[PDB]
Amino acid sequence: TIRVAINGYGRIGRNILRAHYEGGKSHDIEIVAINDLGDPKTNAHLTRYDTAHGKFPGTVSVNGSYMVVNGDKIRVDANRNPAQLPWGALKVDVVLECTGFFTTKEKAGAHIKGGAKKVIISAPGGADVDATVVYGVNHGTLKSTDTVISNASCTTNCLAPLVKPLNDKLGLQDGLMTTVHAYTNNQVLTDVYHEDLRRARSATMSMIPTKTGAAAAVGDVLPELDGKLNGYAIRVPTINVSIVDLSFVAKRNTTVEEVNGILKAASEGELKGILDYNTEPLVSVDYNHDPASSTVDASLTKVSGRLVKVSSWYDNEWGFSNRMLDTTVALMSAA
Amino acid sequence: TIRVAINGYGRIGRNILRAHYEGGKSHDIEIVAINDLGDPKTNAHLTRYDTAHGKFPGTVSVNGSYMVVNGDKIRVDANRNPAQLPWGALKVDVVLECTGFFTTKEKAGAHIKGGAKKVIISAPGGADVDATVVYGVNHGTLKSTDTVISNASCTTNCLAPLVKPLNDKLGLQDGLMTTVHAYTNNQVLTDVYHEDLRRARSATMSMIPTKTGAAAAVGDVLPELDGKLNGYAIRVPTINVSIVDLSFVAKRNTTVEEVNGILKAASEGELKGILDYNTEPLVSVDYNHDPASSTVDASLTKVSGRLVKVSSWYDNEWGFSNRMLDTTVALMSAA
Amino acid sequence: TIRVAINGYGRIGRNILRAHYEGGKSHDIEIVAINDLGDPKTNAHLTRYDTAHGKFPGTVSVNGSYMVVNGDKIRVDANRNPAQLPWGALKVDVVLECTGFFTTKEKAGAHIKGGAKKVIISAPGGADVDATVVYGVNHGTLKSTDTVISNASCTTNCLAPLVKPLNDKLGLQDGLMTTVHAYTNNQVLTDVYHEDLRRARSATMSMIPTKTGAAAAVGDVLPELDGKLNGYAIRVPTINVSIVDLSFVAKRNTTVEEVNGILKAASEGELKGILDYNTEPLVSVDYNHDPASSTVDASLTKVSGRLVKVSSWYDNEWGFSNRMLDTTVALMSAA
Amino acid sequence: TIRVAINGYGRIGRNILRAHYEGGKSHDIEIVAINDLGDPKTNAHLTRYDTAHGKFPGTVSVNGSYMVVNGDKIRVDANRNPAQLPWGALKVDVVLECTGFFTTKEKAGAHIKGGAKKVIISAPGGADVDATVVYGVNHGTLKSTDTVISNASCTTNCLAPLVKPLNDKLGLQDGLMTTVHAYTNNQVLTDVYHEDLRRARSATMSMIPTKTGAAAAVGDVLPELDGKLNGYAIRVPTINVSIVDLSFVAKRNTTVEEVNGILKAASEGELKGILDYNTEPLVSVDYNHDPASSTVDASLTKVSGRLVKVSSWYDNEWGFSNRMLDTTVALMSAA
Ligand SMILES: [K+]
Ligand SMILES: [K+]
Ligand SMILES: [K+]
Ligand SMILES: [K+]
Repeated sequence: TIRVAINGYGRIGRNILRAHYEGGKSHDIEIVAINDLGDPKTNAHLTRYDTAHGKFPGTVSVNGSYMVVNGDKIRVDANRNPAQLPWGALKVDVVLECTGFFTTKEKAGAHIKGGAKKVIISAPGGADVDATVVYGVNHGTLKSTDTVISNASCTTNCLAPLVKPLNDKLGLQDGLMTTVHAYTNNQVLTDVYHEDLRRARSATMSMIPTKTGAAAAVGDVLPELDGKLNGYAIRVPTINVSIVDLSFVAKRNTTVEEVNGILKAASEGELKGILDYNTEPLVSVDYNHDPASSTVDASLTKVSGRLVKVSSWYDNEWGFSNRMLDTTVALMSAA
Repeated sequence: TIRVAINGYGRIGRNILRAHYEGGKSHDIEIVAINDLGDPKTNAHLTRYDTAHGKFPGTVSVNGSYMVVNGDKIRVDANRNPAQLPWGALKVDVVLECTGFFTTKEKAGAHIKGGAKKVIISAPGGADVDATVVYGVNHGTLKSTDTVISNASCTTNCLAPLVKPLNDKLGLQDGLMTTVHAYTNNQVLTDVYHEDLRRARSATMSMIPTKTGAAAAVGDVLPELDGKLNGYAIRVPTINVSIVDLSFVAKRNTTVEEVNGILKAASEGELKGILDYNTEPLVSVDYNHDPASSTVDASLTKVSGRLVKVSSWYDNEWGFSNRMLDTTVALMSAA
Repeated sequence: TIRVAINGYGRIGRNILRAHYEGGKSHDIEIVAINDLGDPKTNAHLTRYDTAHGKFPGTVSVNGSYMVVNGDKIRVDANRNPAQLPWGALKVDVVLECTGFFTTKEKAGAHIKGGAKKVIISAPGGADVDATVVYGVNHGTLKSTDTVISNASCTTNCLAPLVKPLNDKLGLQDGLMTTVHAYTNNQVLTDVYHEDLRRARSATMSMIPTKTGAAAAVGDVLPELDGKLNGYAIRVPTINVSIVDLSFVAKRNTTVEEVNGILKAASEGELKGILDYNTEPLVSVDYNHDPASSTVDASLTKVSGRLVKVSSWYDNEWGFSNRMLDTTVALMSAA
Repeated sequence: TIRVAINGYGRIGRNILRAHYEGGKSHDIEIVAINDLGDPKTNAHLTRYDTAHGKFPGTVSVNGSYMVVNGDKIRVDANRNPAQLPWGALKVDVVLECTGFFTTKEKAGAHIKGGAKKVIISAPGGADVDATVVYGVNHGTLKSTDTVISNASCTTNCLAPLVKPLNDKLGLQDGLMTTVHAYTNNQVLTDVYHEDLRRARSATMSMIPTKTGAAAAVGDVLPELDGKLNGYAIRVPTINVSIVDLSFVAKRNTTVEEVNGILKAASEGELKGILDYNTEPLVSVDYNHDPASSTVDASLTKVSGRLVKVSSWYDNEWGFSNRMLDTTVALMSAA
């Protein structure tokens, strides 16, 4: 069994915990501790009830210094400095680092002082991390000696599984992405100070362009495409679920039928359970609580010369939460 | 002075009337009559007050068989058959056909039997129309012999002013558009029967892919690009304002600086007052009630090899409304 | 077993069918036929997928002249005239009349000429109906001779279970209700002609006062309160779930503790399964897909002298849907 | 001239500045300084453009240590501790305290150490404040010796002008209020930690009950009604504009016509420019940017016995912003 602790019990941390229990604990992982500065009773209530993901089907109680989930006792801690946390005493294998304040190997190193063996950052990492992984695409690069890695971003986890089979079988010369994306808690209800002058504007009333590193990051996970992809995001008024719209130049002449056929074979083979393929006339809400990293909408595929457009749906919370569990097992199983 | 009547006083007709009066009657036009089947007191109320476009800054009174706007008496009629309308007796030069029921020349010709000289359809027309016009791009195609024309669509009026200068000064091999678009009254509040199984789903809770012919229609306006463009729409939860996202393959090597430079020059020259150019960090609500057909957002332009992305904002109601007035003048001035 | 047909397969009809199957067919009822003018493949699609109520957990197939739900074959018809429908040949006991076009006994009686035994209208009925029922409150008024009845409205089914115990155990002199209510498809996305000048305005951007007869209608269900209640609705930007806010004058001195105690006792006794009682800090989305007619929010109760405020949550679609099944059984069991 | 400084240039502070300039500087006030910790260029941009209130009609520049509005140079400061601000050197008469961190006379006293003469808190104050004022209702209580006062809340400023003429002419025994209220930046986009377990829930998807002190606070401004009013708020998915729904027991028998007549005479007399009276079929958006404290919607008035319901619209940002200017003049003019 792999012993995990969660640092930061915000949305990402809660959704990782719910994905573990709702899926019947199918990974050989036990969550043994959570560190968060909030009231444990408040954090238990937000585990039981959610707007986007509905009611948790199991049981949650607070009992002394523990939160008890489906009978499992999870130790609740509250310290700002990971060097002071009892990770060694609790025999923690992997800390899932979910606060956003420890995104370099230098900073995530504090968990190592606390006594944990390894760390997975739930976000893009600095240049000093040991690896950046999209599960299903490059988790094979991991080594038993890696100690701090990044699980990339929600958007990179949708785009990379799309790009890999297309580059392998057809060839991608250049590509430009737009992600039409749900709002997040980094945004605002009504206009107020923000570091990003566009995100300072009401998220509920507008389409809001914003930067994304996801297209450039595909170069970290597929080095053969470094520098060949770029793009941006448009934040729109929905609570959850997003879509990648990828336009690319193919290395040879092709058709809608060939492009869709490549993606379909990949969803049934090397990328089964990560990349899905759909032909039904669905809308974004139908993908809420869908655990896939990427689902191709086959009806939207277009080809004009060597210019191709493909589109893929993703639950930007739930896909990524499930992959954090997969990457945990891969990291601890690496030779 | 050109005497104008409006057939159909829904959102399109009311917005044309409001654009005429709010802009200070800048066009040498008088609106002399409106035909509509609804209660004139309800239609006056919806002229005074709107959610998207706010309160009309002038005055509106009902007085017998007239609606009086800023002192001008406008005759109100109610007849389903255009051949029976008194266009001849009221000396109507141009009918703006806004009902959606008369979109071919064979059907719209009924207005001419009623006594009008010319008809402009506020939508894409049938294969039998005399012309399809995007004002600023191809209004010079118009002839004094033309009697029934189309003003194209809101999306075609955003896209064609972008592609004209880019094709002229650089060259377009192939292109694919996504328009991220505000919902309209063809959609639904909560799921219910619809001819389109995606538009049958709540407009307020999802991103909803749907077809549009606007990219292909650029071929009617710019014959040199016929067959080289295609695209689709994604409907999202906003009440008004949309964005065109165009990905295209250039005919030679280029840069972000050159692409933006071509667009800025066109905005200051031949397309002044139709294509605008913006470098500020704005969001969709800032373009509400902006009368431009197309505003390039210069900060969003990307280039990867010969693959280029350009993005342009449009008020999908107000830009089109103002162009209907411009096209009226062009039709009556044509040699 | 009671054989049931549904006339009108809009949101009301689909939600009745879904309540029957999702609850495990708890009522001794079989749905044998549906009459509707729309394409059966579209109606099957909208059964499988909904925005407000999510994905149907079972299976739906179209197969000739049948829609097959969890293996049960349901005959699909399409005829505007109920007298021409084969209710006699299919041995239909009760027709649930859900089109909105047959709300008097004189009109709904056409189903009986078609061969059905009984009709229940899914809305307030005309002055000629045999009864108006809020299940749990007055279903004991029903007689074996009754043939066409009304199930009242969604709002009346929330209000009447509150006022019955309060009048019985304390006494109500006078009362005034505001229901703060989710939008419906009678409203609009952006302003356009409507018979009601307030509902002509965008539902997504405003609070919109509108009339309702639901408070006065309590007099049909509880004759002792006839003339003592009135009220109105405020429509707000949510897709589903509403709240009744009732202010009333008690017939004697009282306290918050006594008022809440009366309601809690009723929820555990005579109104069990119809009126619920909640003390948790929840919000409207938590009551989506809750089948209760009325849930008292105990934390909100206020008393100032003899003036009392009580507030109650209701899923305006799902509570009513489940009550239609309860009322079907009561009608066929009446002595 | 009264010399004013603004402490906190959030929404309340910006809207006070805009109300001064947009109204043509009709009060004899000059804004001489702003203290805020943000980038002055960002704060200037948010003065030029707003989602709810649209574009500022004037000019705004940043020039060294000043923000220049319509030609007026306003000194920009940035210090957390008001004791260290140069209010004395700048000869400040009144600080408009808009941060939410100085809501007691004890804390607001730091501005007095800085050298300012007086302070008005833009919010409910602690028990130690010299006065709590609703302009038009009780500004007559102010004395030349008062140094720290409260302008009450947005909701108290709507409710008090409603209650005063009704209590004066008819008599109010007891009253209970519900305010159906726009969301604010204290709330969240998607569920996240909050001190209030209901405000921790997405503001865009739900009706959210929450506490309000506004009804009890009417007792501070009209001591004859202390203890006779109570109520709560329901936050709903709109960006701005709210409504007070007041239910009360009148001291004698009355009618709809009498109640409306009392309110109409008050809007034309003692409360002119503070309480307005409307008979048109309007919705919340039509009241955006309306400077009144309270506008009675006469069509909504109901009477059942001695039980009365009256409803009043308020722009919860703009009404209050304009009253802050009125209260400033009253405070400095007091004998
Ligand atoms: K934020
Ligand atoms: K529709
Ligand atoms: K409608
Ligand atoms: K907040």
